[PDB]
Amino acid sequence: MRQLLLISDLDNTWVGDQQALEHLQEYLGDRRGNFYLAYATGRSYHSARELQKQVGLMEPDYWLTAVGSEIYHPEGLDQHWADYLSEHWQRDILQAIADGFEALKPQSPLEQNPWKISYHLDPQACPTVIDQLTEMLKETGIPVQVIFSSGKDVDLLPQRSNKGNATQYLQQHLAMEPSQTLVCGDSGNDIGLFETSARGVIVRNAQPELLHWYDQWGDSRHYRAQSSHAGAILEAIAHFDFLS
Ligand SMILES: OC[C@H]1O[C@@H](O)[C@H](O)[C@@H](O)[C@@H]1O
Ligand SMILES: [Mg+2]
Repeated sequence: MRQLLLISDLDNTWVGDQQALEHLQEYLGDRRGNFYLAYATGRSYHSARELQKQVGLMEPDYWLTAVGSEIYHPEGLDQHWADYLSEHWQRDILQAIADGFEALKPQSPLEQNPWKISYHLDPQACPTVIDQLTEMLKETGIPVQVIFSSGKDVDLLPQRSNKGNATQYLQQHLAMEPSQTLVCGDSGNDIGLFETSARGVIVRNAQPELLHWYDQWGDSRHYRAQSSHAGAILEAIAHFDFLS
Protein backbone atom coordinates (compact mmCIF):
# COMPACT_ATOMS: atom_id res chain seq x y z
CA MET A 1 0.00 0.00 0.00
CA ARG A 2 3.14 2.13 0.17
CA GLN A 3 6.35 1.96 -1.83
CA LEU A 4 8.78 1.78 1.08
CA LEU A 5 9.23 0.28 4.53
CA LEU A 6 12.01 2.28 6.22
CA ILE A 7 13.56 0.55 9.23
CA SER A 8 16.40 2.23 11.09
CA ASP A 9 18.29 2.17 14.34
CA LEU A 10 18.34 5.49 16.21
CA ASP A 11 21.61 6.05 18.08
CA ASN A 12 24.57 6.65 15.75
CA THR A 13 22.33 5.94 12.77
CA TRP A 14 19.27 8.18 12.51
CA VAL A 15 20.49 10.22 15.50
CA GLY A 16 24.00 11.59 15.94
CA ASP A 17 24.32 14.27 13.24
CA GLN A 18 21.56 16.81 13.94
CA GLN A 19 21.87 18.59 10.61
CA ALA A 20 21.71 15.32 8.63
CA LEU A 21 18.80 14.18 10.77
CA GLU A 22 16.92 17.39 10.02
CA HIS A 23 17.49 17.33 6.28
CA LEU A 24 16.58 13.62 6.18
CA GLN A 25 13.32 14.31 8.03
CA GLU A 26 12.77 17.31 5.77
CA TYR A 27 12.98 15.17 2.63
CA LEU A 28 10.77 12.42 4.10
CA GLY A 29 8.31 14.97 5.42
CA ASP A 30 7.46 15.93 1.84
CA ARG A 31 6.34 12.40 0.93
CA ARG A 32 5.12 11.05 4.28
CA GLY A 33 2.33 9.00 2.73
CA ASN A 34 4.72 6.99 0.57
CA PHE A 35 6.37 4.96 3.31
CA TYR A 36 5.98 3.14 6.59
CA LEU A 37 8.52 4.11 9.23
CA ALA A 38 9.80 1.97 12.06
CA TYR A 39 12.56 2.61 14.57
CA ALA A 40 14.42 -0.59 15.46
CA THR A 41 16.30 0.45 18.57
CA GLY A 42 18.13 -1.19 21.44
CA ARG A 43 16.41 1.29 23.75
CA SER A 44 13.24 0.58 25.71
CA TYR A 45 10.07 2.20 24.37
CA HIS A 46 10.11 4.84 27.13
CA SER A 47 13.74 5.63 26.31
CA ALA A 48 13.12 5.86 22.55
CA ARG A 49 10.22 8.23 23.29
CA GLU A 50 12.50 10.37 25.41
CA LEU A 51 15.06 10.53 22.59
CA GLN A 52 12.32 11.68 20.22
CA LYS A 53 11.73 14.74 22.44
CA GLN A 54 15.44 15.57 22.62
CA VAL A 55 16.29 15.40 18.92
CA GLY A 56 12.80 15.88 17.49
CA LEU A 57 12.37 12.46 15.86
CA MET A 58 9.54 12.30 13.35
CA GLU A 59 6.65 10.13 14.49
CA PRO A 60 7.22 6.58 13.19
CA ASP A 61 4.47 4.12 12.30
CA TYR A 62 6.03 1.38 14.46
CA TRP A 63 8.53 1.09 17.30
CA LEU A 64 10.61 -2.10 17.40
CA THR A 65 12.23 -1.59 20.80
CA ALA A 66 14.75 -3.36 23.02
CA VAL A 67 16.41 -5.00 20.02
CA GLY A 68 13.01 -6.10 18.77
CA SER A 69 11.93 -7.72 22.04
CA GLU A 70 8.88 -5.42 22.04
CA ILE A 71 6.81 -4.11 19.14
CA TYR A 72 4.61 -1.03 19.44
CA HIS A 73 1.81 -0.42 16.95
CA PRO A 74 0.08 2.95 16.53
CA GLU A 75 -2.59 1.57 18.86
CA GLY A 76 -0.23 -0.07 21.35
CA LEU A 77 2.00 -2.98 22.35
CA ASP A 78 1.78 -6.15 20.25
CA GLN A 79 0.61 -8.88 22.61
CA HIS A 80 0.88 -11.54 19.90
CA TRP A 81 4.59 -10.81 19.47
CA ALA A 82 5.03 -11.00 23.25
CA ASP A 83 3.28 -14.37 23.60
CA TYR A 84 5.19 -15.59 20.56
CA LEU A 85 8.51 -14.56 22.14
CA SER A 86 7.45 -16.21 25.40
CA GLU A 87 7.20 -19.75 24.01
CA HIS A 88 10.06 -21.85 25.39
CA TRP A 89 11.82 -18.78 26.83
CA GLN A 90 13.53 -19.45 30.19
CA ARG A 91 14.78 -16.05 31.35
CA ASP A 92 15.78 -17.08 34.89
CA ILE A 93 17.89 -20.04 33.78
CA LEU A 94 19.75 -18.01 31.16
CA GLN A 95 20.25 -15.17 33.65
CA ALA A 96 21.70 -17.55 36.25
CA ILE A 97 24.30 -18.69 33.71
CA ALA A 98 25.20 -15.21 32.49
CA ASP A 99 25.38 -13.81 36.05
CA GLY A 100 28.08 -16.38 36.79
CA PHE A 101 30.58 -14.78 34.38
CA GLU A 102 33.02 -12.55 36.27
CA ALA A 103 33.63 -10.47 33.12
CA LEU A 104 29.95 -9.57 32.84
CA LYS A 105 28.15 -6.94 34.91
CA PRO A 106 24.34 -6.59 34.63
CA GLN A 107 23.14 -3.45 32.89
CA SER A 108 20.69 -1.27 34.83
CA PRO A 109 17.25 -2.75 35.61
CA LEU A 110 15.54 -0.34 33.21
CA GLU A 111 17.50 -1.94 30.34
CA GLN A 112 15.93 -5.30 31.18
CA ASN A 113 12.54 -6.76 30.23
CA PRO A 114 10.94 -10.25 30.20
CA TRP A 115 12.59 -11.10 26.85
CA LYS A 116 15.89 -9.27 27.29
CA ILE A 117 18.82 -9.94 29.63
CA SER A 118 21.61 -7.37 29.25
CA TYR A 119 25.14 -6.99 30.58
CA HIS A 120 28.30 -4.98 29.98
CA LEU A 121 31.55 -6.78 29.17
CA ASP A 122 34.57 -5.70 31.22
CA PRO A 123 36.83 -3.43 29.07
CA GLN A 124 39.83 -5.40 30.36
CA ALA A 125 38.26 -8.79 29.70
CA CYS A 126 38.98 -10.91 26.63
CA PRO A 127 36.07 -10.79 24.09
CA THR A 128 36.37 -14.55 23.51
CA VAL A 129 34.40 -14.85 26.74
CA ILE A 130 31.33 -13.96 24.66
CA ASP A 131 31.96 -17.13 22.63
CA GLN A 132 32.09 -19.20 25.83
CA LEU A 133 28.88 -17.58 27.07
CA THR A 134 27.18 -18.24 23.73
CA GLU A 135 28.16 -21.91 23.65
CA MET A 136 27.19 -22.45 27.28
CA LEU A 137 23.80 -20.73 26.87
CA LYS A 138 22.86 -22.57 23.69
CA GLU A 139 23.71 -25.97 25.16
CA THR A 140 20.86 -25.35 27.61
CA GLY A 141 18.58 -26.14 24.68
CA ILE A 142 16.72 -22.93 25.45
CA PRO A 143 16.13 -21.03 22.17
CA VAL A 144 18.44 -18.13 23.01
CA GLN A 145 20.39 -15.59 20.99
CA VAL A 146 23.46 -13.56 21.97
CA ILE A 147 23.94 -10.02 20.73
CA PHE A 148 27.33 -8.34 21.07
CA SER A 149 27.76 -4.73 20.01
CA SER A 150 30.19 -1.83 20.49
CA GLY A 151 32.56 -4.37 22.04
CA LYS A 152 30.72 -3.68 25.30
CA ASP A 153 26.98 -4.46 25.13
CA VAL A 154 25.72 -8.02 25.53
CA ASP A 155 22.04 -8.85 25.01
CA LEU A 156 20.35 -12.18 25.65
CA LEU A 157 17.15 -12.63 23.63
CA PRO A 158 14.81 -15.40 22.45
CA GLN A 159 15.82 -16.81 19.06
CA ARG A 160 12.53 -15.51 17.68
CA SER A 161 13.48 -11.93 18.54
CA ASN A 162 16.13 -9.78 16.76
CA LYS A 163 15.64 -6.45 14.98
CA GLY A 164 15.63 -8.62 11.87
CA ASN A 165 13.02 -11.15 12.97
CA ALA A 166 10.81 -8.27 14.18
CA THR A 167 11.33 -6.70 10.75
CA GLN A 168 10.22 -9.85 8.91
CA TYR A 169 7.22 -10.00 11.22
CA LEU A 170 6.40 -6.37 10.38
CA GLN A 171 6.85 -6.93 6.63
CA GLN A 172 4.37 -9.79 6.77
CA HIS A 173 2.00 -7.63 8.84
CA LEU A 174 2.21 -4.74 6.35
CA ALA A 175 2.33 -6.90 3.22
CA MET A 176 5.60 -5.19 2.27
CA GLU A 177 8.24 -7.06 0.25
CA PRO A 178 11.97 -7.23 1.12
CA SER A 179 12.63 -5.38 -2.14
CA GLN A 180 10.51 -2.50 -0.82
CA THR A 181 12.30 -2.54 2.54
CA LEU A 182 15.41 -0.64 3.65
CA VAL A 183 17.14 -1.43 6.94
CA CYS A 184 19.71 0.96 8.42
CA GLY A 185 22.24 0.20 11.16
CA ASP A 186 25.62 0.87 12.79
CA SER A 187 26.38 -1.94 15.24
CA GLY A 188 26.24 -5.60 16.15
CA ASN A 189 22.64 -5.21 17.31
CA ASP A 190 21.71 -4.43 13.70
CA ILE A 191 23.24 -7.56 12.18
CA GLY A 192 19.87 -9.27 12.44
CA LEU A 193 18.52 -6.57 10.13
CA PHE A 194 21.15 -7.33 7.50
CA GLU A 195 20.56 -11.07 7.78
CA THR A 196 17.12 -10.16 6.42
CA SER A 197 16.55 -10.18 2.65
CA ALA A 198 15.68 -6.48 2.65
CA ARG A 199 17.92 -3.82 1.15
CA GLY A 200 20.23 -2.47 3.84
CA VAL A 201 22.59 0.42 4.45
CA ILE A 202 25.57 0.43 6.79
CA VAL A 203 26.47 3.92 8.04
CA ARG A 204 30.03 5.15 7.53
CA ASN A 205 30.45 5.46 11.31
CA ALA A 206 29.53 1.80 11.81
CA GLN A 207 31.03 -0.16 14.72
CA PRO A 208 33.83 -2.71 14.09
CA GLU A 209 31.57 -5.76 14.54
CA LEU A 210 29.22 -4.65 11.79
CA LEU A 211 32.05 -3.79 9.38
CA HIS A 212 33.60 -7.20 10.01
CA TRP A 213 30.19 -8.79 9.45
CA TYR A 214 29.85 -7.01 6.10
CA ASP A 215 33.27 -8.23 4.96
CA GLN A 216 32.08 -11.82 5.43
CA TRP A 217 28.34 -11.83 4.65
CA GLY A 218 27.85 -8.64 2.68
CA ASP A 219 25.86 -9.27 -0.48
CA SER A 220 24.51 -7.06 -3.29
CA ARG A 221 21.51 -5.97 -1.21
CA HIS A 222 23.93 -4.51 1.35
CA TYR A 223 25.18 -0.98 0.68
CA ARG A 224 28.16 0.45 2.54
CA ALA A 225 27.56 4.22 2.66
CA GLN A 226 30.12 7.03 2.52
CA SER A 227 27.90 9.29 4.60
CA SER A 228 27.60 8.83 8.34
CA HIS A 229 24.47 8.97 10.50
CA ALA A 230 21.21 10.15 8.88
CA GLY A 231 23.10 11.16 5.73
CA ALA A 232 23.67 7.47 4.97
CA ILE A 233 19.92 6.91 4.83
CA LEU A 234 19.38 9.63 2.22
CA GLU A 235 22.33 8.18 0.32
CA ALA A 236 20.91 4.64 0.48
CA ILE A 237 17.46 5.84 -0.61
CA ALA A 238 19.10 7.30 -3.72
CA HIS A 239 21.25 4.20 -4.23
CA PHE A 240 18.36 1.73 -4.25
CA ASP A 241 16.26 4.30 -6.13
CA PHE A 242 13.52 4.13 -3.48
CA LEU A 243 10.72 6.69 -3.36
CA SER A 244 11.16 6.95 -7.12
O1 LIG B 1 21.41 -3.61 22.07
C1 LIG B 1 22.65 -3.05 22.48
C2 LIG B 1 22.43 -2.01 23.55
O2 LIG B 1 21.64 -0.96 22.94
C3 LIG B 1 21.33 0.11 23.84
O3 LIG B 1 20.64 1.08 23.13
C4 LIG B 1 20.47 -0.41 24.99
O4 LIG B 1 20.17 0.65 25.88
C5 LIG B 1 21.20 -1.54 25.73
O5 LIG B 1 20.33 -2.13 26.69
C6 LIG B 1 21.69 -2.62 24.75
O6 LIG B 1 22.55 -3.52 25.42
MG1 LIG C 1 22.81 -0.18 16.67
